[PDB]
Amino acid sequence: CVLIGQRCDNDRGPRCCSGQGNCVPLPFLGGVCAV
Repeated sequence: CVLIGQRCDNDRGPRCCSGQGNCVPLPFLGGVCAV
């Protein structure tokens, strides 16, 4: 799992650590873990 400010992707991975943040999807960066 990845941490806040690190990029993630909800479907493909990676995904945020359960106590980190929600993986908010981003246009081209896939997503990012944010609170």
